[PDB]
Amino acid sequence: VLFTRCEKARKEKLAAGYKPLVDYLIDCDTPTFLERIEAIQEWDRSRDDLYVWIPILDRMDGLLLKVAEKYKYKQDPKKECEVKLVEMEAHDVDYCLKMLKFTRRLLLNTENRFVYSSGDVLMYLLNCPNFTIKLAVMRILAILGERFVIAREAHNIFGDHNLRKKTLKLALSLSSSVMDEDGEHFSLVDLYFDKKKVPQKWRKLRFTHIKKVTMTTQELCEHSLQQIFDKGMALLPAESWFDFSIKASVAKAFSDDSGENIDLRNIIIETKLNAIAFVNTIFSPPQVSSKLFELDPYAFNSLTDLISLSETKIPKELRTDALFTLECISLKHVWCSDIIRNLGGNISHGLLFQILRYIAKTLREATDEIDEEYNVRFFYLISNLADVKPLHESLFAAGLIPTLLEIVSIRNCPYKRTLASATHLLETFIDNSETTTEFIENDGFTMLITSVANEIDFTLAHPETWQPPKYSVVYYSISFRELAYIRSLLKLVLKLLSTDSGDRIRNLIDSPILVSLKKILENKLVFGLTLITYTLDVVQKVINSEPTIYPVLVEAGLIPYVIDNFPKLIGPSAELLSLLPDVVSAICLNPEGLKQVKEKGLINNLFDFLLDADHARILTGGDRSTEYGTDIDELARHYPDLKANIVEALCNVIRKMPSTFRNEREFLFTSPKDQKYFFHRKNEEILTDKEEHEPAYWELLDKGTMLDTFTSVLFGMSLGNGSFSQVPQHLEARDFLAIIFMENPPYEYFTSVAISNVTEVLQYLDEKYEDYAFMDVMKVLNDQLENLNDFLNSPNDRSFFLERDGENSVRSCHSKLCRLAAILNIVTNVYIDLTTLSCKRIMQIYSYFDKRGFSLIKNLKLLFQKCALEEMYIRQHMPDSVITETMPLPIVDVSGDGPPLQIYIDDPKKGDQKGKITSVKTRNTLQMRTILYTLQSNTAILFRCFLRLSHSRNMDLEHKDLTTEVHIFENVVENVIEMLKATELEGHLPYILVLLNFNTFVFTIPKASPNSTEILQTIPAYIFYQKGGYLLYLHIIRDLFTRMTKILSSLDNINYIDESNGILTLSCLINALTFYNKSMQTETMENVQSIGKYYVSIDDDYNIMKALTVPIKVMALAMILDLDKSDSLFKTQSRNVPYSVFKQLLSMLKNIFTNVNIYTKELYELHWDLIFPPIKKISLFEQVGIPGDVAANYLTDTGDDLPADNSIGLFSPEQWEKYKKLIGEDKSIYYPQPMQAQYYKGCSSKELDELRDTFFNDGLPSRIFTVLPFYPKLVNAFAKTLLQIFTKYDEPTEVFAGRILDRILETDLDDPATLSSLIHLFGIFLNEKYIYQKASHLMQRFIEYLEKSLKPEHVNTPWFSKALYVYEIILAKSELPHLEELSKDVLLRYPLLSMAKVFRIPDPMKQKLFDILIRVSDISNFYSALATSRILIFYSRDELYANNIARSGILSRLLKVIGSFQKLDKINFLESSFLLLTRRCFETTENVDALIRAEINRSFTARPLGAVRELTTILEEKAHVVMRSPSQFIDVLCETARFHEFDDQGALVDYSLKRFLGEKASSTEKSDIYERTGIMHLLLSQLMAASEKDWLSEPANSSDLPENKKAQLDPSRNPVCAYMIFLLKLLVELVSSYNQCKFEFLTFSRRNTYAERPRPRTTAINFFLYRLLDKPVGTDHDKHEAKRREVIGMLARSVIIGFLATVQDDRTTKTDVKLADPHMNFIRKFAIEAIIKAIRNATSSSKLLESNHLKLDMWFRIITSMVYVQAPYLRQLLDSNKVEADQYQLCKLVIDLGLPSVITEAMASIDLNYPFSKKIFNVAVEALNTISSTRNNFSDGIILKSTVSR
Repeated sequence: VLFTRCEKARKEKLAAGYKPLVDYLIDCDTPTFLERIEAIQEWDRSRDDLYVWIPILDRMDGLLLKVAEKYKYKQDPKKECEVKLVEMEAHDVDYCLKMLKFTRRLLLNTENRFVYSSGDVLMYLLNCPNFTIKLAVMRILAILGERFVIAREAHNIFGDHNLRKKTLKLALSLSSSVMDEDGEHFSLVDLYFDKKKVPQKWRKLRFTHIKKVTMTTQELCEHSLQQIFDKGMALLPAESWFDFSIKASVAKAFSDDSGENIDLRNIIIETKLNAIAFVNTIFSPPQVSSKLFELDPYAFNSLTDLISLSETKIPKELRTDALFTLECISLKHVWCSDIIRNLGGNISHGLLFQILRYIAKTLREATDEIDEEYNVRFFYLISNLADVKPLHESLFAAGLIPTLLEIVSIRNCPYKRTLASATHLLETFIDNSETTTEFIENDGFTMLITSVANEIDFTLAHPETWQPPKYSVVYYSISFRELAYIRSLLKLVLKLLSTDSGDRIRNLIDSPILVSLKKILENKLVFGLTLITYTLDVVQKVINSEPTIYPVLVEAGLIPYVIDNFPKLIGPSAELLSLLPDVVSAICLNPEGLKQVKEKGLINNLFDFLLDADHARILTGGDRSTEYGTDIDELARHYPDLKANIVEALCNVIRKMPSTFRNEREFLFTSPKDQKYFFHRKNEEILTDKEEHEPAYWELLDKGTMLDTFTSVLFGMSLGNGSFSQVPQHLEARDFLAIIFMENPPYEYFTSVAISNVTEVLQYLDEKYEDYAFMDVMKVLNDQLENLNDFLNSPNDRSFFLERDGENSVRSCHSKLCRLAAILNIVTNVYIDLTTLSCKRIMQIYSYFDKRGFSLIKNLKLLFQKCALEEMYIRQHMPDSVITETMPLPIVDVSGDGPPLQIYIDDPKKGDQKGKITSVKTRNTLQMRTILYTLQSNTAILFRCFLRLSHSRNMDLEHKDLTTEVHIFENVVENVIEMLKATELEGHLPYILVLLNFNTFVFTIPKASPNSTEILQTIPAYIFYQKGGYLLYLHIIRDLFTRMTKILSSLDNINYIDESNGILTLSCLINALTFYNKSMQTETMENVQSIGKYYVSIDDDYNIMKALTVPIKVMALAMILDLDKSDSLFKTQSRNVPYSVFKQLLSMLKNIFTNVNIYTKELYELHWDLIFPPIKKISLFEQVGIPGDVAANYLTDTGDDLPADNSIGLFSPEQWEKYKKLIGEDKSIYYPQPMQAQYYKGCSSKELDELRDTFFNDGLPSRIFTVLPFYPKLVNAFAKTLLQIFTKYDEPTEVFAGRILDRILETDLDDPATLSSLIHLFGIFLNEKYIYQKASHLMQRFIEYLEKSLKPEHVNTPWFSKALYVYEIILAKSELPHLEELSKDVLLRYPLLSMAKVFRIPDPMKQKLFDILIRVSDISNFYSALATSRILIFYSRDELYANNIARSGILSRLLKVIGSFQKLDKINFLESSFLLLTRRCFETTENVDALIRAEINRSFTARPLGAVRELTTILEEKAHVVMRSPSQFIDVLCETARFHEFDDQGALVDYSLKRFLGEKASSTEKSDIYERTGIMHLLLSQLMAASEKDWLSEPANSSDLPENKKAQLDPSRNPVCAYMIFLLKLLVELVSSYNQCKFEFLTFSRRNTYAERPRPRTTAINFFLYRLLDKPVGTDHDKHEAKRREVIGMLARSVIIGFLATVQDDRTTKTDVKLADPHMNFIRKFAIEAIIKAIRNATSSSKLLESNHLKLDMWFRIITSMVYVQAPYLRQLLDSNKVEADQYQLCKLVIDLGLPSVITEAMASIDLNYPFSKKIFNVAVEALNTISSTRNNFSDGIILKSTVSR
């Protein structure tokens, strides 16, 4: 719970209210408590919350907590012993029943019972044989569950089985209405009716569980409770005893037929009633009726008939016991209508109002026959039963109101309670205007005034009694119950006030109180209080009901006086203080009330409580407050003139508001162990406690508390202005901002909660006038700082605060310090930012620059310096046993101001670990210590924000910034860096390192937006250039890498903060790395322009950033050489640099080359006043005396120069005296003078190039290679600077690679799994190809070993997984599109030379390891397989190489590896490669070589323009066919495109291919038949096993939509089908491409068979014609498989249709092809007929007819695609020429068959009584249309790829 200070504070305030009372209980013994248990009953007055009694609640708990263990009743809802039911001791039962019933009454007399501080024995004591304990607990528990649902459903015991199921079964413990052998039922109407048949067989019980038991008759007469359960568990399983006990109690009641039988009957009845109430609370008719109303629905009318006070006979025990249960169930709508109709809800006579009028009379007599409890209970029940409005009118038709008004006349009776309940029910039912005119005309609108007068007089009839609440505050003095009944009266009257008000107000303009209402005006203690709140409610309603009567009743004299006493009665009433404008504001304009308001000047009277936290708490500190802060603006609309009052009527008080504050408690406290604020050692004692670091007092204090609601209303009103339109004009905020310092403004300003309502309101001036102080605020702010600059100016050594502990030092200033810091952070956050943009604040800021400039920053430097040095210092004095939990800064809410991650204790993952123990040193300080860094570094982020501005701000601004802003930055950079300028390395380490971290963080424009780089301000960079501390760092780094030696677990992959001196070593260092990297990156930074451009009187002309890039780099090169002088790690070992840091170097190494194109002409200077145009000359002109204008005349006349002369026109000789004094003999030095490349001369390549050569002269770029092995693996990416050094050469690394080739066997397995790595980089030397052209000898000088490497079982080379690729480099060269390196020895005027020397990979070499190639098969890795495949595909070159690679077994490896896959990820690349493979793997010479050769006059010809298709425009565009088979391609080219336009004379000038060919059976019936090798016979069987292994399953997918985003979208999800799709695609593709693949399937069978002309083993073909494609399934079990089958219906069509193709190549013309070969022509028809039978199979067995359906469904689609030679995935590979005889020799072919009309009988073969049989043939009709239509002329992810596409 968000127990914000206010909430819990109110909770304690409750204690003061009644803790003094409960002291009675808290301060008494248990026996005394025991005596009081039943001596309390219920309040004489209203209910109360039990929070303050939470202690007494737990007292009762303990009193009755262990008693569960007293008889073991402490039960586990996991141990099935049920804590054996043994009788609880009567007095101990009473000890419990006392508190139970006392707890029962407490609940029933308490309100807001959600505290739950007296539980813990919940399921436990109820486990007792006696119903006394068991039923008392059952009742109180039903009530508890009701309150719990009343809380919309505090223990979470719902997991219990024992009690939960006990109650669930008690819902039908035995039965609701029951039935007996006699016609009677034991009807519910038999509450106490022993006047019916009473079966005696129920002396026993029988309980199966199949474990059946008995308690036979008269056996359950001596065995009682304990013995019953003993023999039960003897007969029963110990776990289950519930129904045994239920029926045993039933029998024990039965055991006799005496009062015990009736008594125990009532007891079990009430148990069941509590169970039913709770069940309906938790269960619903879906469950309730599901349990009973299939058992005994004799409930509704029964209950309607059971009980009635008219039936004043029922022993009220069960009557009431049901009542509340009955009531609870009746609350439901389902049951409401039930008993409503049972009563006959339109009677006025039945029990509906029979009892109503009976009780009405009972009230008139008041003969103590009035059970106030029962009375009020049904009152409120019917209040609840007002639920059903239609039945509300039904009752309105049941003589509703007048039947009720019989009671309204019953007064002067003692039953104020039931009288109050009657008023409440009356208020409840009132909904109708027809009910109004009923009541009004019933004469009910006379008993109103009747009771009015009666009780108004009665008020003074009993001043003697007047016994208000005793133990609670009583504003009034009259007896409680009376004026509570009156509260009900007033509520009813008010709610009636609004409706039908005009006529009735006229009726009772003088109700018997109207003129005597003044009774109430002053009868505060006589007529009660907060009833006057309800009089105000009347007034407001009147102020809206009939304001016209206001002046009329102003004449009554009551209204005018109210204004007279109005100032006095203004007080703490939220309602009033919420409804005040509703009552007052509007009347300000009503003439009568207008004058009445104007008199006395009521505005000031309104506020009065202005300085009263009571009222602030009253108004909720919000909402109502804020709401009111918006509402009371209504009078402002009425009377803006009063605003001056509402302005000053308060400012008299507001302006005093700062003056209000009083001194308050301490904030710092010394340790009650040594009286010290801070721990002085790592091993220091803990001032242990479970307190909270922050003492919450201010907000709790009236000033904070009041100001809460204050700001609430402030933000309500000031919103849109108001008095604030004049308060700034009246009051000055800064003058008023003493509220910002207050008196003791504590540490807990972090509790600055009203800020929004504070700052947001303040923004209105930010909207109106920041300049309404702003710089003034900050000036007085500084003033304060200087005032605080007392122990701010403290020792620079360490924490004197630690030393001075036990003293008032900070205590004195403490609160002010945090006050100030946090308030300023807030000010900055809200206002001070680059977002302001307003020129006015810009100029005011400039005015500040003028008056002080920057000196504040010095105080800031000192403060920050002292800031955490202490904690840093104390940290060593600070118990890490305490830091580990305390960890001041590493605490919740610490998220901003770029935390320069600090030295934490545990993993930062866990962070805050408070709450266990506290310490005064921790407590008062942790609240502070955490704060400090937050207070700071938000300073620094803003400081950096003070840099760019106009560069990006550039709204209306001025020149002032020209000199000052530069002056400011100078007054900034060194000013704070001085803090660290001196700090050396260590001891300073912990503090200064982090300081440096954030320092590097700053100096960078806070620019990331698109995650970009902070833009690394140019200005401060140059202001540090003049500082040159870069070079200081270049010195330090010497220590730093050497500081490795002073340093573990790992190098690169360790994080978090426990302890790492190594981390300490480079912690700060890391930033300098990135800094320097981007330090060279002006491209990543802005681009300032040149000082030479700015200043013409200079030598160093240069763009600032561009020049400064270099000199840092020349010094960096010097440093590089220095470090390498020792070799550092440059050619050394120990892999010290972290892999991460090593990689980092590369960036830090890339920059090495990074260079500005133009030569850099040295770096010059910095000056704030020597700005262009020089202000210095004019400055000295008026320093001698010449005014600016006359002084300017010179520079504007000359510019960028200095006169240094006397007796000029503007510099007249009388200026000689004031110039000679100014003459310093250095006037020429009044301009910047060049800076230098420290330790060097040229801030340019002047030395960097020479030293680069020196590396090359010194061969360093190779010494690195020696140190690569440690972290070289991915550095390949950084082989590009390398590339530039090689462009310059100056050293050969091709020589290095050759030496490695020599060394490449010195690899000597090179740490297997590191062989391939370092050698991958080595081959990456090759990837630096250029020279790769040559070295063929060296290249061969290694390929010789490559041959010798052999590894015939490369499985022995897992590192060869991708040394596959490192070879693949040698592969790419291998043939280098072989072309036999032939010299064309022809007429050419172009080189076309051998750029790369390859020695064309002598063929004998290839076959050798190619034998190994096939002789290695399995090695490792999925992508190694990808490679291997792709290599062999690029290969399979000679096409006899391809032949041999066929039947290579490794094919089988591929098959039963991949197809055996269960779940793979990205085989897609292999799948593309394998499409191309199959194009190559089945590279049928004729069907590829002769294929192209037929396509040649169509490849080059390709239907030319009619024919140029220039060589490079065609030949280089023949790449597809070129690589189809470069060998067979050239062969096909051997006869191609003779080509013309050759320059006659043995000269060639042309490339437009045109004229002639290159110079211009083989197959057989089995050509594409015997090529079949029986692969399918088991290939497709294992393929199906891969596929038919439930290719329909839902994958283990979520996707955020497991089967709707990816099932009807991408059915491939199921991994099983993820490759079945591939199977289909590839198989159909290879079919289409080559005839044999089409023939490859015909003989498939589960077994294996091979016959002449492969005699069709019908298994294959028939199955294809059958389920093979259909794969029928029950239904759309999964959208994955469902959409799968859907797309398959889309696909199988195209699949088979393409199967019907011929070659899908050169002969695609098919212009007049009207036959196939002898073994193909019938293949066209072939197995079809089984489908004709399949069609006929459907025709028979109408369910078989229904079975086929989908086949038929497809059949129409199938037949349409067939005849029309069309499909969804068709013609994307085909030609319209293909369908020239295909369509013909299909349509006319079937015409030859004459088959179609036969299937028409298939329709004739059905009945028209199927839902889709009508629908089914519609598609057929087209198929029917297909019949002659075609021959009538006779007599997305879809992949479609052509052949050349392959």
